[PDB]
Amino acid sequence: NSIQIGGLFPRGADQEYSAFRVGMVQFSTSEFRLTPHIDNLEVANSFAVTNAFCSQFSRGVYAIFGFYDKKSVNTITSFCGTLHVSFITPSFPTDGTHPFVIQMRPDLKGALLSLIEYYQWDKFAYLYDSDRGLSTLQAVLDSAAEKKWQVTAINVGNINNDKKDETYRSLFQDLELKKERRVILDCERDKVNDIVDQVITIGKHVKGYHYIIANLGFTDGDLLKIQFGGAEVSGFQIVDYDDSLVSKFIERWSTLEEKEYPGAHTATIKYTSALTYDAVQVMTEAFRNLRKQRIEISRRGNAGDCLANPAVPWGQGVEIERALKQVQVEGLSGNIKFDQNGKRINYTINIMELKTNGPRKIGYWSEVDKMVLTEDDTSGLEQKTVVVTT
Amino acid sequence: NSIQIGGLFPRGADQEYSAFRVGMVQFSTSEFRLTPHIDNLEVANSFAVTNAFCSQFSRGVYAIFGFYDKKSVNTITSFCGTLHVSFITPSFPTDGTHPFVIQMRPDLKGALLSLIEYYQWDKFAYLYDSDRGLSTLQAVLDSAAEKKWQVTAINVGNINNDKKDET
Repeated sequence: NSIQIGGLFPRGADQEYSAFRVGMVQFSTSEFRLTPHIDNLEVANSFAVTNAFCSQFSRGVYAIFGFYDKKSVNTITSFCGTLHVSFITPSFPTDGTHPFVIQMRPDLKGALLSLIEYYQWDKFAYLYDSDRGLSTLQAVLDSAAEKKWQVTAINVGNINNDKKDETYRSLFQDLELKKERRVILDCERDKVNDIVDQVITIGKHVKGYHYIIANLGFTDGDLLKIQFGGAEVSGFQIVDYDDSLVSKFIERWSTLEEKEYPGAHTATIKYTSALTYDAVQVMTEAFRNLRKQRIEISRRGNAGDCLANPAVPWGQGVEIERALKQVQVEGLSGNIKFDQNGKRINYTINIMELKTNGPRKIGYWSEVDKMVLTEDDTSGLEQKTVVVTT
Repeated sequence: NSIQIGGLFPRGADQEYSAFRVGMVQFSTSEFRLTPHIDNLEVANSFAVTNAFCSQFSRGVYAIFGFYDKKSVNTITSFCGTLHVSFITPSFPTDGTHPFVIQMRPDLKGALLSLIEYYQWDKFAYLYDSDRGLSTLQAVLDSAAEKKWQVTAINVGNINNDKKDET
């Protein structure tokens, strides 16, 4: 049975869409083959979002995949929470527990506040992009009064792209008015690598400085350019390349055509592309279970206009939302378990540190099974020569 | 000439709507009398906003008055910035300089940061509601590193109304 699904994709993020098409190849079963309505449109303009939304709402699709802006999130949480259509995303999670919102990105503030407690920091700069919301900023400031932290938080998303060369030299000198050796960046991998090149411009990546990157794409940045710079860089990576299940994907991912699938032939991969491929695994296993539960949802465009006043939706999507939240499958991000609100649970975030040989895992964080350093390399039992400083 | 205008009003804010009707009495000229399309709807649900918006967009009104949530602001700035219809509000001002957005509330962070410099504070708590955006929080924190201020900022909008006595 051909299943019409949503196909929202921002323009230029086609590597994720390439990873979406791999999931359409990998997870196409003989029982059903999903029908994407692919719309390569802008994500910041909610007018552009809603017109692509209501057209796919006129299609009567059963699950919509896409990204969202912090502008377009209050559009999607309003419509999908009302029009009873489940939405799947790898974007940054919503604060409000909105129904019909499934989201592939695990929360990072629990690992992040645990990481500062590991490094035992007391005063540190916090550069953040405003574009992914300010919840992690709200996360660190509530612990800042609690753990007595003098956080120096400065937004960096306000800088226009035309003169983002002089402003950083003004910015880091203002950081050197207080001489911060402890910087937590929070940006997209473009705006990460922009500010990284600004650190290399001012040269303050020597030993003594410390840098924490606050996205899942620790491997997605330019690791080599400050691999040997001197400062200590520690971050979070969800895409554990050490796993054979991940490696056999990369054995298939890197051998793809780069011209047909842009961004595929590289051995690395964005975590957003990884969560896009994992989302197809969840969406297939859902309709593999709906075909087993035999809840027939055969809709034409009875949904139609989204301007129906009032629009009363077909309530079988509620159980579709439930059976999506009943999915517990493994993936590239480990185990994928959901709550009743669409947030991910029973996951594991791998703490990575940039070393001389490259990135390096020191341990892992999970939600209640919290940050455990992992070590072995000798398996203990040695003499342990006690370093006596004097 | 009867001029059709927008009539968005959140429910329970009818004292403002009462003050709107006083202006409809006070400022009705003999040249023209404005035609409100009054919609007493929820402001947090952008689906409820857009349906009242597109109905008044189906009216072809020339200027829309209302309030907005921090949820519904990215709806109005998207549509009115594209559909070329000017919007008038007393709500908290938008960060982005969006066209077709007229807003009656003057900015307060310039007076507020000047007030702290008057009282000459160095460390102070900052309790804030998240509902009007976080721009004033961004305003004080950019001056906090600048003027060496140890601001203790704690959101208070996260507390539910059922147990807002123990928290």
